[PDB]
Amino acid sequence: VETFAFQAEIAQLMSLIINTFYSNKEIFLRELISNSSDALDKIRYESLTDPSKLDSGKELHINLIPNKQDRTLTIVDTGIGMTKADLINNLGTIAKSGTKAFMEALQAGADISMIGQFGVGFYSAYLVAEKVTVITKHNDDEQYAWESSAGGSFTVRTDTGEPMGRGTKVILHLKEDQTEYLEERRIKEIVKKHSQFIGYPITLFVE
Ligand SMILES: CN(Cc1ccc(Cl)cc1)C(=O)c1cc2c(Cc3ccccc3)n[nH]c2cc1O
Repeated sequence: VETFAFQAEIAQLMSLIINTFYSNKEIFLRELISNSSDALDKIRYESLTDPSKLDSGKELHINLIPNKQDRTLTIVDTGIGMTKADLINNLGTIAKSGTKAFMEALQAGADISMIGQFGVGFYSAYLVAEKVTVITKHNDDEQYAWESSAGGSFTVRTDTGEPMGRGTKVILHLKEDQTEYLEERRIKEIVKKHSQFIGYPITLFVE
């Protein structure tokens, strides 16, 4: 298990998201689904020049899995996945410019709902989750588990859980007062409102 500090600006954006009063929390789902969609476009595109890239799974989809007992909402995709270099350094470097532009936009009167336009949409997960666990598998690498409860740090470890072939799985450990995102009618209403035109099947699992 390796522990890493977030870049100062990312830690700052996460504290802003956790501490600001903002009732329109549902926007987190559209952001996560959008990231899943981008990952699926990436593997779909790469497979046109190299079909062997689909040997770790042909089906390109998104699964929404609520679990009332564990108090979790899982977003699973069969996209390109991420390498250790994406998790640790690469994505953090890009997030720096996006974070800065977003905070600047917020000071100038922009809304938290515009987070996605700055490429930092993922951090809206902290409107509803006390902890986020990300399981990922890229064709060129091993299966990894990324994790953060904010507080300025994240961990990366090799995942010795059930293999997932290829893709990314986002496990949202919800805050006690955010259990409405475990309700079928609530998730359906959110998907229909903000994610109706995603070019991949979205299956909302029932309990
Ligand atoms: C290749 N991609 C697409 C991708 C990558 C980076 C970004 Cl910033 C956006 C999209 C994925 O595997 C991927 C990532 C994410 C994230 C962001 C993230 C969380 C923790 C650690 C790292 C990144 N949320 N939901 C996702 C779903 C995905 O399929």
